Amino acid sequence: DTGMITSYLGGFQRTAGTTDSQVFIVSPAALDRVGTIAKAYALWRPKHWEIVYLPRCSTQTDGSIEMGFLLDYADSVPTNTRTMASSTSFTTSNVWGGGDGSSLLHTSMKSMGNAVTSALPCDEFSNKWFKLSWSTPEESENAHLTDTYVPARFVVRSDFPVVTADQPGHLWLRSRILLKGSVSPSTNL
Amino acid sequence: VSRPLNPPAAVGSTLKAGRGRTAGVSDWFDTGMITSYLGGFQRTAGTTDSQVFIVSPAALDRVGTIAKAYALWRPKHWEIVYLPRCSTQTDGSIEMGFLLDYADSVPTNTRTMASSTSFTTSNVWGGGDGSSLLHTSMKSMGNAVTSALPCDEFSNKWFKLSWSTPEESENAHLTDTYVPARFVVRSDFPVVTADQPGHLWLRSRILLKGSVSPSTNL
Amino acid sequence: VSRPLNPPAAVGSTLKAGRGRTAGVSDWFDTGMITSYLGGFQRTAGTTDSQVFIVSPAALDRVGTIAKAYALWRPKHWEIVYLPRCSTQTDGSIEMGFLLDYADSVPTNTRTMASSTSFTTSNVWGGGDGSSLLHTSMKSMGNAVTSALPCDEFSNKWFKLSWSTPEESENAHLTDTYVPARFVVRSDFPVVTADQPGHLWLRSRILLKGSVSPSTNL
Amino acid sequence: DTGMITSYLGGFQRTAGTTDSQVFIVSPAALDRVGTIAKAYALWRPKHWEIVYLPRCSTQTDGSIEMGFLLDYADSVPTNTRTMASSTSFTTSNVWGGGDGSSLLHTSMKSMGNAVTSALPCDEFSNKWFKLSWSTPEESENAHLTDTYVPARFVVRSDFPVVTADQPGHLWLRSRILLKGSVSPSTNL
Amino acid sequence: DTGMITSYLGGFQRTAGTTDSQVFIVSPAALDRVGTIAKAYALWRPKHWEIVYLPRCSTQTDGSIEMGFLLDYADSVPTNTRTMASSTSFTTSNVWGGGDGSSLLHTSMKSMGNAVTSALPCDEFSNKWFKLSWSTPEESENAHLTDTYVPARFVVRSDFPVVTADQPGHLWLRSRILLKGSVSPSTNL
Ligand SMILES: [Ca+2]
Ligand SMILES: [Ca+2]
Ligand SMILES: [Ca+2]
Ligand SMILES: [Ca+2]
Ligand SMILES: [Ca+2]
Repeated sequence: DTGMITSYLGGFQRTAGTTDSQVFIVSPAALDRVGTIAKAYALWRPKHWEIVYLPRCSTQTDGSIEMGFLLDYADSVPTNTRTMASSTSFTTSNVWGGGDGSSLLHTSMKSMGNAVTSALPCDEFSNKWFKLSWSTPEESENAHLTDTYVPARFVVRSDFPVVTADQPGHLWLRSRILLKGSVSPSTNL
Repeated sequence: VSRPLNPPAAVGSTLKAGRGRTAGVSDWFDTGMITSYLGGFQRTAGTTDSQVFIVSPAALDRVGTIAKAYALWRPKHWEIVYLPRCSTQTDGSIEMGFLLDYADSVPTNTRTMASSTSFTTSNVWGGGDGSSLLHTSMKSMGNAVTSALPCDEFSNKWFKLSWSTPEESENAHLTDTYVPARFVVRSDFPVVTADQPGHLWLRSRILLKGSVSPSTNL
Repeated sequence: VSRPLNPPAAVGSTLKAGRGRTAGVSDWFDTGMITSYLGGFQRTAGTTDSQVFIVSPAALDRVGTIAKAYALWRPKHWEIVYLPRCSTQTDGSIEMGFLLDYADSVPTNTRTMASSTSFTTSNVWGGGDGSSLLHTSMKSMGNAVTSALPCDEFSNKWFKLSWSTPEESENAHLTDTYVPARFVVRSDFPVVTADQPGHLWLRSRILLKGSVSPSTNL
Repeated sequence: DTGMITSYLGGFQRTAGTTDSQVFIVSPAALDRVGTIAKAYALWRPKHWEIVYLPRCSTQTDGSIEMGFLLDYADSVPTNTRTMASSTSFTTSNVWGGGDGSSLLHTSMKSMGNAVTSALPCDEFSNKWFKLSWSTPEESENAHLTDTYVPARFVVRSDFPVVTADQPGHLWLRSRILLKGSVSPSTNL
Repeated sequence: DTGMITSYLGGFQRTAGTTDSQVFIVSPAALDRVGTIAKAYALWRPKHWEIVYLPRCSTQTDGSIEMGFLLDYADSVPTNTRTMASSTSFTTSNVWGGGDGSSLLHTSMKSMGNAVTSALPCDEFSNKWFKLSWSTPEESENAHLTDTYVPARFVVRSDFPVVTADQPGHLWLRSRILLKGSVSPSTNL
């Protein structure tokens, strides 16, 4: 058991003229510390996987951010807000809100207050062991196949198109996972 | 007489859906024991001929659209009941069973069919008592002809709701990852003229979990 | 030791579905007070510009597919709440209201909009208190900016669930027979650059009645 | 439940190439008895799967044997001692020893003495059922897909590349599995 | 806590010089798996660090192996049997034996039989934390300084100077350590 670990997931990017839509595969692979530790193991299971958004913009900034999870790799990614609002653990807030979530990064408290978070319901995987993968899914790979080793996908969206591109905030991950099975990091793919 | 005003720099909010329902629909749902029409028992001329029914919520007509609002599902009970509707002068019998591996081949004779999971057979005009099992939660009894999928093997699994049918090009091993099982019905008596001596009713119960936009659900 | 046998001439049954459910789904359904996303408040450059939302279960994303399993429906409550998400330096206001006759024209100015049913207006950064109304059954209070359709006019009517959008060629009088009403949102302040200062949330409750196969439901 | 059963897995083959390692798929398919019995069932679960190495050579034979498991079909096969050592249930020993393991073939006790064994940690599959397959994984089959019906792969390699090919010992398997669901043997693929 | 982990330490190399002894620094740095895992932490503490020697040669091989630990970086490395015998956890045995130790690689039991092992007495570090280092001690570095971040040195030597260099056996490490404090792997030096 790794315990709760905080990882920088990436920034919240807003490209001009189009509504942003970043998709993150739920895997330790890319995480600075977790990714490294995980490489020495063959299997893993998510116990807690919650993303907390922290703003870095001015209160004058317009727009909101929308977050949620997709549990079937075959399901398509939401293109509008109404659709996004039906996803798992949907959360939305002004692009400048969420500052109260700061403490969640070094604590284990439950998201509360004006915190902007979205947590993957991990009860779904309490009996499964996923094989740790370090490669990106092929374009040609059948969705049903990918779904077998991808717990879920995390989606981040912008509610409306901006004139000028910017990065309103940061996406942080609080995760706790179980690692099992011995393998050489170099042979772990 | 006078009230203070101190507007914020901006106004907004933070939405986090999830009481246990998203967008007005529960995030978890149990259908309970329900009864619906599966299909008719069709008799034809080829011996190889058999009917195959994939275990999926898509088989439920009304329940189907409801399931479309969920991401995962699990079979808690899936039992087929055969109801005869023919003269007792009708020859032949019916054979039913389940195939748990999408890779396994479909039985083409009685000897082989008899080895399928929850196999059961009967003369085509038998099983009349089964009609009392419909719409009730009673347990099989009388000459009732039934076949129930042992759902204990899925008690830890969560299948993703898939709405498209498996292609030909699809590797059986892959199809097997999202298809709990296949139900097979066979006639041991090839007939000259096609007919339908009885019907197949489904007594099932499934769990639906995880919110998702119906239109994005594939 | 010996049991008598006296087979019938034929065997069969009589099925009559209808406990209060057909094919495993109730024949009547009440959603209760639910909350879902309607759309964003979009500001543009034309003055005539206004957004129109047709009152229909199709507006509910998850509830939509469920409704597809029913033939009739009735609005018991349909109220829109405006939630601001912008700087308090944002100029302009928002105007909302309902049109009860599909034939009536859409308002193009404030004077006219003000006469719509359940009309309400406010500066675009006002209505912050409305966020507490979401997911709850509380009643409007605080600076909450809301507009509720007086559903008492439909308490005897049963609308047929229609899934296709009204055509152009369709006579307004005809469209009016299956569209309870239209909700209109207008900006009084034309802007240089399009933006979205706030959002529109829907607090509703509808009744669904009558069993029907989802695929045949149009 | 089959109970414990001893099966001849094959011989330990030493050759001239370096990246020469034998790989066995964890499945009842090829087993003399277990294979026949399993044919009548649709699903299976490994409760115990342990390989015991037994010598058949002179005490003058140099070199050692290395065994271990790969839990992800996508992981690559170790090519040197350093990385083989990181496989699951890794074990190693000189090529002519391991006699204390012979009794493990009719007993059910645990590996002790100089016995050379490698036991797959089956607690990983305690909650799932695999569909019995009798065909060999296609060449073109996506590793991720093969992984779905292959519990694990067992790997055996030499550290001492030899001049003349030989067979220093035998690989014995003592397993115990659960079978579930009936199916006609001739239908079982 | 990493739990017990098996790592390939290297081979037992015999050469022509007499004062020829292999020296290993007690650290996770070079270990295949432990090294990767440790990279994500800033501090560590050895809970168990034991080396097991395993043969790979003919029973005709003459000579013996000697292993032990040096707890002070300033102490000199033994050059003969008499003084090697005084090292910490000293152990010795002929070069072709030690087979009873193979099971210690997947077990957690204690050295018994003809097993050849040397376990560092870790009760010495039960109250301290070492800062994980990944660089090799400078040549010019004062021994006293190096001693501050090196728990101990493990020494292996032959008593039988050979004519032709060879490798009679392998050196295996089974360790268990505690890691504490987070740090970015790429930042960890
Ligand atoms: Ca892997
Ligand atoms: Ca789906
Ligand atoms: Ca209709
Ligand atoms: Ca099979
Ligand atoms: Ca360091």
